[PDB]
Amino acid sequence: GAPDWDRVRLDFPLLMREVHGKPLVYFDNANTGQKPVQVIGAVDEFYRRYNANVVHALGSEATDAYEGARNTLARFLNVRPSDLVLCSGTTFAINLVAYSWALPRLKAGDVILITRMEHHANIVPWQLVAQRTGATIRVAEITPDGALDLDALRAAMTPEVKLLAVTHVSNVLGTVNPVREICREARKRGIITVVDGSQAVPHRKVDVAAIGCDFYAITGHKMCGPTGTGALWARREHLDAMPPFLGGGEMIKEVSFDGTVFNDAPHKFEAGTPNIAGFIGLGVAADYLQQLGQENVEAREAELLAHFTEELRRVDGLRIIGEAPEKAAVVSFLIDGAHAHDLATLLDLEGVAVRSGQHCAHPLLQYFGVAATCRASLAFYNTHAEIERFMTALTKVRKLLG
Amino acid sequence: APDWDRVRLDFPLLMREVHGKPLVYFDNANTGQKPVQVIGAVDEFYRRYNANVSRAVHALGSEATDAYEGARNTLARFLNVRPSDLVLCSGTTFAINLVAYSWALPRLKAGDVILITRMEHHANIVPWQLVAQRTGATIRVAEITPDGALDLDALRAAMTPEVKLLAVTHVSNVLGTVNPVREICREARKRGIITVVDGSQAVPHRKVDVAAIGCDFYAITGHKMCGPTGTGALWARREHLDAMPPFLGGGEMIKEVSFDGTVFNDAPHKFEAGTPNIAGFIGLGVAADYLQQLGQENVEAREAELLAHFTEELRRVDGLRIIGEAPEKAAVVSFLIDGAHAHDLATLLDLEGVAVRSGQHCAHPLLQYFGVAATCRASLAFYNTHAEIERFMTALTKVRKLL
Repeated sequence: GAPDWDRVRLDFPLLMREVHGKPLVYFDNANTGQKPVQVIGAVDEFYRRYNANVVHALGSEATDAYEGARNTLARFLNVRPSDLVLCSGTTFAINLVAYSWALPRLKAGDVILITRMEHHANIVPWQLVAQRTGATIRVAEITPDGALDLDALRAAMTPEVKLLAVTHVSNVLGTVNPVREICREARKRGIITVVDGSQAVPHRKVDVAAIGCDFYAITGHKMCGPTGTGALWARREHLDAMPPFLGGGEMIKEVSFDGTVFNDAPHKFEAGTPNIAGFIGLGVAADYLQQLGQENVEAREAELLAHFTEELRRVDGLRIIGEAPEKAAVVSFLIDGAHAHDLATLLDLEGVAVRSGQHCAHPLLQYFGVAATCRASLAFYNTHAEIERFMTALTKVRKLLG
Repeated sequence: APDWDRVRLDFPLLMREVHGKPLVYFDNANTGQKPVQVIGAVDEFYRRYNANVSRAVHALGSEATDAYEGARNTLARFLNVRPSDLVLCSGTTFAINLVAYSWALPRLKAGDVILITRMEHHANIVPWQLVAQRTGATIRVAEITPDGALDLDALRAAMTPEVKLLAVTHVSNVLGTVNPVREICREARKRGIITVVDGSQAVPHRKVDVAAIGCDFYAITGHKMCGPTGTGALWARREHLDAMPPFLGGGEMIKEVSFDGTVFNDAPHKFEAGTPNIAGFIGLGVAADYLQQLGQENVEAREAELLAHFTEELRRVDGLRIIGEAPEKAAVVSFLIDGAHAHDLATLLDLEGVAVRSGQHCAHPLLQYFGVAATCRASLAFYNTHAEIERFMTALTKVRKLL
C-alpha cells in the first residue's frame, strides 16, 4: 500500500516523550514496542464504555470484541482461530507446550534440541521438564556470523531427538532463521518443532501455517499491543491430544466432584477470566499492522537498518554481533575500550534508549565470549533523522569514555 | 465517612445508557467497574513511559520499573503482607494453579485427601482435580448447610490425618457467605492441613488482613477490585515460596542460565516468568490505593447498607427464594422466583437497563446441592445507590408480570 511513514509516526504518542530534558530516541523496540493511539484508545474505551466479563448488553459487546480479536489475530497469522490459544505472552505459550506436550511424553534417552541463540523463554521450560522426565538437552550450534549452522543442525537431528526449539528471529542477533525449511526437515524425521515467533511477527509478514511447524508462539507487547497478551498456535491434533494446563472456569464444560468434562481447544487451554482489555487492544494492534501492510513494515525497517548499519560500520573499533545475510532491524554491537553498560548509560543521558546486557540469552553471549552487548533495535516509527542523531550521540559518548 | 455520591462520580462508565435507559450494573461479582484514577493510570503508562521493567537502564525503563514494583508494594499494604511474599499473576485462577502445580503436584501421593468446600468456585476445584488425576490423591467435599453457611461440625469431622490440603473460599461468589477463615485456618494448621484461601470476592468488599488469617496461601484477582483485567496475586508464607519449585520457566525468574545448569531467582520473581502485565499491574496498584483511600471498612459498611436495603425489598417479592442467607454476608444475592426462569429474568432485566447474571456462575457443584439449574444473581458495589435498588425492584416487578 506504501503508507506515509511521517503520518504513521504521529499515531504513537509516546514518541513525543522527553527524557533528561531531551527529545526521546526510542531504539529499544526489541525490549518492548510502542502503541498506536488506536490501540491505547481501544483499551481506554473498553474501561469507559463496555467493561464486562465475556449475557447482558455490555457483556455481549465485550464478548464479541474478545472473540473478534482472536479472529483478527488469527487472520494476522493466517491460521484458524480455533487453533489459536490466547495467553499472557510467549513465555506462557512455551511453558504450555513444555508442561502439556513434553512432560507427559518424554523419557530417558529422548533428546530436546535447542539452538544456541534461543531466548530464555525457549530454554528454561525445556530444562525443567528434561530434569523431570530424564530427557537430555542437546544444543544446535551457530556460526560466528550469527547464522544457524544448517549442516550441523541436520546432523544433530538423530532418531532420539523428539523436539526442536528454534527461534524465528533472534532478539540479540536479528538473524532470520529459515523456519520453513527447518520445520519441513524436522517433520520428515518425526521431530516436533516449537518456534519462537516473538521477534518475527512485529517486523515481517508471517504465514504461520506455511511454516509447517507444530507450535508457534508470539507476544503482544512487541507488536504494538497491550502488555499481558500473546498467543500459541498449535496443530489441531496436538491441542486435542494434550491434557489441560491451567484448570478453572471457562476451560470446563461440566464440573462435578465425581468428574469434570473439559471444553475443546482453544478454550480448553484458557482458564479463568481472560485479559479482556488487553486482547481487545491486541486485536486492534493486529489490524493496525495489517492495514499498514506487514511487507511495507519489513521494507521500511530494512531501509532503516541499512542506514544505521552503514553509519555504524564507520565507527573505529566497533563490531556487530549478528551479521547474518537476512536479519531484522536489531543491531548488537561492542566498541573496543568501551563497556557496553557505560555506552547505554551515557546514551540515555543523550535521550537515546538502548539496552546493554545479556538480553535473556546467556548461552548465546557465552558462545560469543562477551559479558554484554549494546543493542539498538529499530521499528517502522523510527526515522532516518533519529539515526543521524544516534551517530552524533555515540561519537560524543565514546569521546566521554576515551 | 466518605461522600458516596462523589465517589460514584469517579466511575465514568456508570454514566452510559443501555437501550435508551440508564445503566444499572448489578453484575459486579462478574467483574467490577473502574475508577478514573485506574483507567488514566493505564492510559498514562502507554502514552508516557511504556518500556520494559527490571535491570532498568534508560529513563523510561526506570520509570516503568518504579511504577511496577511500586504497585506490588501498594497491593502488599492493601493486604497487610510483605511485598516479597506476594506473587503477581494474571488472576486468581493462575494463583491457585501455581499452588496446585508447585506445592501439591510434587508432594501429594495416593491415599492423601484434598478437602474442598461445596461452595468453591471452579478456580478452587479444577486445579485440585488435575492434581488428583496425576497423583492419585482423592478429593473429599466439605458440606454446607441450607442457609449457605459452611457446616463447621462436618468440617472438623472431615479433617482427618489423611487430609493434606483444604480449598476454602473467603467469600462465595454465589451465596455471598463470609467464611470464618481465621478460625478454619487455625484448626487446619493444628492438624497439619495446608489451607488455600480464595479471596477473590473478599478483598473488593471488606478489609482483609491476609497475614492475620494464618493461612498458607491466599489468592486475589484484580479485575473484581476496581483493577485492570489480567491482574491478580498469590500471597504465601515465605517457607512455602522458598521450598516450592519454579512453575513457569523463562526470563526474569532465572538468575543465571547455562546449558550446564540454571540458577533461579528467589521469590517472588522466582514465580514471575517473562515480561509482566506492566500496564495492568500499574493500574492495579492505583486500584489498591483507591480502596485504601476510601477505607475498606467504609466500603464494607456501605455495601452492607446496600445489601440490607436490597434484601429487605427483595424479600417482599412473592414467591422469591434467596439462595444464601448466612449470618455474615457480602452484597451478593442469588435468587429464584416461582414460575420464572432465571435466564428469562436476566434477558428481560437487561431490556430495562439492569445488568445481572443468570446461570451456574462457575460453581456447578454448589448448584447441585441446592437442586436448582440456575439462579439470578444481583451483586452490588459501593458505587451503586439506594435509588438504583428501587429502580431495580420496579424493573423486577415489570419483568415478573411480563412472564
